[PDB]
Amino acid sequence: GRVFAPYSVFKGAAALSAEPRLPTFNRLDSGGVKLNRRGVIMLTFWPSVGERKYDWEKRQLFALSATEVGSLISMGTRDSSEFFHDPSMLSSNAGQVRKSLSIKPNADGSGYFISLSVVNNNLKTNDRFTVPVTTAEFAVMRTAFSFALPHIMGWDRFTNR
Amino acid sequence: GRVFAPYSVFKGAAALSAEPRLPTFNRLDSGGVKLNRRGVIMLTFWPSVGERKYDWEKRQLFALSATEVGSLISMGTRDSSEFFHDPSMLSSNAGQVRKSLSIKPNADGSGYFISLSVVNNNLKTNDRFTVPVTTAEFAVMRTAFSFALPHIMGWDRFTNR
Amino acid sequence: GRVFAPYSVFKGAAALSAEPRLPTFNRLDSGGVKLNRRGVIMLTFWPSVGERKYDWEKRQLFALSATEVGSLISMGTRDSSEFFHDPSMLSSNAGQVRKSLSIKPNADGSGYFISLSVVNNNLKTNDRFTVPVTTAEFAVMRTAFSFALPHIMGWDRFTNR
Amino acid sequence: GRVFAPYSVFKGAAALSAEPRLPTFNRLDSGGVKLNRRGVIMLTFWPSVGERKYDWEKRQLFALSATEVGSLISMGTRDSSEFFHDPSMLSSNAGQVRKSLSIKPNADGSGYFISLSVVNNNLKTNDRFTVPVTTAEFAVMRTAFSFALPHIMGWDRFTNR
Repeated sequence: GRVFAPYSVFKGAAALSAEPRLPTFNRLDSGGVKLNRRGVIMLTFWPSVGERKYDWEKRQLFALSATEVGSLISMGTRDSSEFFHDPSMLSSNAGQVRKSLSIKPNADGSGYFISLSVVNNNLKTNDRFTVPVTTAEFAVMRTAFSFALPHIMGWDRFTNR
Repeated sequence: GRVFAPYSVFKGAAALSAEPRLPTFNRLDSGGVKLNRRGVIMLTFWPSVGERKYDWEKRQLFALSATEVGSLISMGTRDSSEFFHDPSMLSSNAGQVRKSLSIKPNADGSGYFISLSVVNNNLKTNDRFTVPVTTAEFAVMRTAFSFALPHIMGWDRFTNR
Repeated sequence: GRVFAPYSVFKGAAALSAEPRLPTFNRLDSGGVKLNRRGVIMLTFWPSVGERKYDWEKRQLFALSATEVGSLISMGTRDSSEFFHDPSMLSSNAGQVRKSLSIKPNADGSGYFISLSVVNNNLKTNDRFTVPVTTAEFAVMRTAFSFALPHIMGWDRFTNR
Repeated sequence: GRVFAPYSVFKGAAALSAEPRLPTFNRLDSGGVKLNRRGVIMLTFWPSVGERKYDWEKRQLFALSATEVGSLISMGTRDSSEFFHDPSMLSSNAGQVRKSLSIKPNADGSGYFISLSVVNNNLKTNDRFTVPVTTAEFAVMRTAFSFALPHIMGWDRFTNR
């Protein structure tokens, strides 16, 4: 069933990985199949301990929706994006936990910094994992994300077979 | 058999969705299969009643042909398109019903307005559903539509398997 | 076995269609499969007789190789290409028959003219089928051809399945 | 099992070919499958002996990683790349053998030169295979490599099926 093949970037302070998560479908009794739980592109950040040694137990995740992916793949050399996620957004527990993912270009255009910030007011913690990403590394993402977008949207269920 | 996974945009005045409809094939007796009923990318518009509440019963559709899709995916930030459809085009009942879909950019380049106008002289009605679409949302469409184009054209039947 | 789903453009003087032809493989005894007869993108031109009536019996073909496809999909608004094919190229019967396909832009950038010229010195004939192609129509080709390129190259045989 | 369909360029001094090599997976007992041995795009160079006659026995290989592919597909007309590979990189036998692949544009922008240099201090040899590649030929590579990137990354294992 399960499948694992993330694209990973391992840098000085932290490690970064990315993988699609396909949407789930509830087969209706009326016939065929219907899309249920949304697909995303999952990003995982985690800290470096030893030199090129990382603590997988301190990992934090950030799910990119289809639209956030569209925003990413349409970034030029000089562009930035910032996405803001509250796992408990739109309720009383909103504000307790805030995740913000930012993607900023270097002044020289030699790549980007992809940073995940996690503020937890419940646990009283404040984490920031930053991973530099080269122009070529980021090209791999745009291309792979672009490939995966239709799949996470469930559009690959439309083939003439 | 059937498959449902539209990409949807829900805004103030109306909701917008899009999904490929694959072409149909009549298997000839001579052998193989032949393309019959054309594929399109189907757009569905429908009105907002309550706040983020929409009336699916007042929905109107607009089928984009392969060529109209090509026109869409090749739109720059500052481009516009207008497509004109008469469900009874090229007969006496032509003019009775007119659908026009327009896609116009915002002055600031923060996205587009995608509007469906429906004029029915038979029922004496005049409807206009407008849905704003962000740069990123529109990027999702171009990419998904681009992915689907070969499939709606029936070209995916050409794989080495 | 066979599969038919060309993309077609029907204009004043002639009709134009395009479809991939997949490569053939000779399964070696040593194991697996090996690519044999090359894939191409086949273009078919044929004359208009009545208004929107065409003579399929007077059709002429032009096979685009992978590299010619690469040349096509990488054409800008103002670009041209000309391809020259001798069905009996590189022998004594070379020169007997010459096919040249040209793709030229309109001055206004509203599209292209795609023209097939066929000179037969054996039969003493000289044919020229010209078909105007809009910006959007040509966008459909670039996208569909681009999709098909890996398939006609046989690269789709490399999937993780 | 095996599959062969390289894209090949045959020129004056040497021949060049390219083909994806898919990644390998070790099916875990816990369930599903996990990516193991990395995918690459394999380049093979080999010398010309007679006119359009080549010595396959003197071939040298250069494996492009996913990231090197990303660097390639994101090359403009005026760009260059150089990749440096030591088959025994990061050990005592490092430096014994060095492979460098370069891709340089022509002054006129009529294409590129793709050159593999192999220095072997063990055997005391110094080889350089150079193959000119046209704009259109290089367009075929970018497109085919781009198609294959997700497959060599193992992302095609994520389809809704």
